[PDB]
Amino acid sequence: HWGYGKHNGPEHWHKDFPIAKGERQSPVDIDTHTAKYDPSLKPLSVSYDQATSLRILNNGHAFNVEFDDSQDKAVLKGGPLDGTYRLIEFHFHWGSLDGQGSEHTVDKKKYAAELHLVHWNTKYGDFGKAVQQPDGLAVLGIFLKVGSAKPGLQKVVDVLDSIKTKGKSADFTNFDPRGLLPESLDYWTYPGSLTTPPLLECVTWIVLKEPISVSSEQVLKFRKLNFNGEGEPEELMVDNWRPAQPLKNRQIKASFK
Ligand SMILES: [Zn+2]
Repeated sequence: HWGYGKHNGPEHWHKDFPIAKGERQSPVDIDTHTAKYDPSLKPLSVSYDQATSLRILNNGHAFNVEFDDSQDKAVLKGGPLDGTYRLIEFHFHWGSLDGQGSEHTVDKKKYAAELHLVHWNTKYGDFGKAVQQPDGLAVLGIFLKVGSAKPGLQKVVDVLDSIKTKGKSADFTNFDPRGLLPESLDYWTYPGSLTTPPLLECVTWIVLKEPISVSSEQVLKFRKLNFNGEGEPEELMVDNWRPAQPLKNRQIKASFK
């Protein structure tokens, strides 16, 4: 199976997933000086007012907080998007040290972690159909730097003990994702892919310029999770991020100058 180790890490994925060498792969390095300001880009519209979280799960690669996507409760619209995209889950990628962890980089700068809020285009009916379309998913990427604690993240940090190993899940209701958003919604956008297998090129990436800060104690907790399942040798879940891929024939656009 794929993973982030020396023998099953990112450099080996292409063997089982040839598209890993595709023309629209993520993540990428965002060069702030060659990104183009596009004044035709509308402001992002995030409506997480009626969001319904359901469960938190350790999937052996990261931990996901899942949401009820049976209706338009938590949606993303505007920006470079067409149509309504429903939030289905969010997860993180982090490092073993504070100087690495994000997947995207800005001018080669790596952050301590990166949060992905995954949404699917409602015109496709369900998530499974949406991942097969070029405009099927919209992922909001938010960088995390170490500094002051993020109040809204604590609820997530406290439940991690309960889902230490692969396959464990816990009830996680009434969690409000608005507490994880930075103050500004300025962003960069480019067409890309999922960053984990199957690595489908079905994503419109919306990466926020402004990072949120979390404390070292909060990030420390992430590093205590396990890739392994209960009863197997312990492998700490750290460095679950894919390196930047070549931009190729793509232009990164900015919603700000
Ligand atoms: Zn991700």
